Amino acid sequence: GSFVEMVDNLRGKSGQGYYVEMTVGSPPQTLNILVDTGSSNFAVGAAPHPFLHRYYQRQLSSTYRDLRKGVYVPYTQGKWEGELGTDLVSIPHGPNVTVRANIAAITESDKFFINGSNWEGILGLAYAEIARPDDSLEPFFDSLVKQTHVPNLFSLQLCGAGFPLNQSEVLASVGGSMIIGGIDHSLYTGSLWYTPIRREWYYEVIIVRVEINGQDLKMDCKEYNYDKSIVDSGTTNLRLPKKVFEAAVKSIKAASSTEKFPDGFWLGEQLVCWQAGTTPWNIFPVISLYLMGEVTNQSFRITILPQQYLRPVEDSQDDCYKFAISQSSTGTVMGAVIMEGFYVVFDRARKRIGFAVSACHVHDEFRTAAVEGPFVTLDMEDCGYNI
Ligand SMILES: CN1C(=N)N[C@](CCC2CCCCC2)(C[C@H]2CCC[C@@H](Nc3ccc4ccccc4n3)C2)C1=O
Repeated sequence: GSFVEMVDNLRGKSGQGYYVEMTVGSPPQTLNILVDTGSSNFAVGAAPHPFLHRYYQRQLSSTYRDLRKGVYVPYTQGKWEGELGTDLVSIPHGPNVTVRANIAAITESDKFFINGSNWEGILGLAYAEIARPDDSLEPFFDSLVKQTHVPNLFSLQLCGAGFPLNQSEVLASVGGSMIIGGIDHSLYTGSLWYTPIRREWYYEVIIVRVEINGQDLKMDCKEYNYDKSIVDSGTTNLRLPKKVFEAAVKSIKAASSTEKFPDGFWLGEQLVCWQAGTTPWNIFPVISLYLMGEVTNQSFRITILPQQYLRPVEDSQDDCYKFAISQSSTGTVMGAVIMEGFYVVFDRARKRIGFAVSACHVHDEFRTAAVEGPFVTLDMEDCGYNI
């Protein structure tokens, strides 16, 4: 129902990440931790780094336990390396519990920390199957559920401001909510619609249809989930498989063809600027992603606006944006810019993910983001990719 203690416990933005305050060790060491549904390790800065003004100091914690095991985590953009151990962990604006959890003390990294992000570690909220070095390293959420009476569910409301936030504003602003163990009804409007979690590794889902202003992209639905489709708060953009990206960008260009944008804009590399307040939202299409429903042959859709997929960036008094839709070779990624339109319920207990219109989504007087259903959709299991 209502979880006032956890409402408004996030800060940050799509491009630098959304983080929650946590404490580690005895006496407690306060750290800001990025909320990542696209990984499964609780990994924190444990050595000086130019982008960190604080880090976890294992030698100062009386409850620290050394697992005498290293961990090496390469990813696309970079890597993080560290030392495994356990310690007592709490979330000050969370449930009133303290858990004994695994912690990867980061001793080396490349393109991991973000300059000016105000976070010092990440909270891998996905399943043990993708935890590093392997699935025996119990993720934080699994420890939390196992050691307390917290229900096996969390929900995220990521609030994009709709305009740039400077260094001081982003520190003073409310970035959203992470509700641990429940659903807070003040964070959304309309109904919650649930899609099944296909498999418990990433929060994997199945997209069954895509529309650009009601026009069906008309691709074989397997293409939408090649090689997977995931909900990931640790990725900025809506990332699409190569072929889907090329078809979607062609359709988005055609719908907005009253204005021509350079190639670098469509490549998500270059900003586009309009005189203050004149952004022509109306020329850009809405994008609808239909997701497999909980009922056989039934789907629902989530609709996003250009206010979600045009990411506000400071240039001048102009209103500037980056195109926050990009190509992927590792399947669809519903990143923070998509999550900003919705209140997202990671219902681990019922192996499903819920979507509802966010009470904090950015819109205009003419259009709103939407979560609607049901729609008759056949052979949805065929939309899932295999091998
Ligand atoms: C997609 N994504 C994600 N959701 N989590 C990770 C790890 C994925 C797991 C998946 C299971 C297997 C192991 C790896 C880590 C990022 C967390 C968010 C901050 C980002 N930091 C970055 C990213 C890019 C950067 C580029 C330039 C400079 C800094 C940067 N900092 C790094 C990732 O790559």
